[PDB]
Amino acid sequence: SFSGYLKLTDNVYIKNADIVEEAKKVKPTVVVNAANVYLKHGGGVAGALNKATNNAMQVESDDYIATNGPLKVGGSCVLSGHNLAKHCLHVVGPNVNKGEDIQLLKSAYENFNQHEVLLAPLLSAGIFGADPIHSLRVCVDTVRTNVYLAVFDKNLYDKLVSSFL
Repeated sequence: SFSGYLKLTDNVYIKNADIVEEAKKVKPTVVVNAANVYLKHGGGVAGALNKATNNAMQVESDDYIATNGPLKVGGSCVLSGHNLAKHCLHVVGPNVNKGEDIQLLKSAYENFNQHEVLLAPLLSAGIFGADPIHSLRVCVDTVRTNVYLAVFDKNLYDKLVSSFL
């Protein structure tokens, strides 16, 4: 199972780790992708997860978009986890670098409640522009299922743990 995580609450755990390396190691039931509405996995966590699947995630995602259309900001879809997990829960957090409503971050985290256990990044953090400290607070106040957060940056991981209320 998940190893080396710091317990933040009854159900939220955190580790300084590369979510791709974490997914290949654990092969969890669910890995969360920091997706955009178009499922265009170009950069950040999405680009890294997609590159690990040798682009199979993008091929599957384009077929999903052709059939269903784009996701909503705050929404999600369950697709294959490929070589990383059983499933990938593609969750769209608001991208503040596109003027998207930061209040949608709670709706985005509510998608995690449909899965008993997940390996996940902090939603809307990184290239999505939101404050990662705010994202972690929304995560612990919204997610009731068991969430194992992988934070790539060591310096951000330390700031998140040392400032956690």
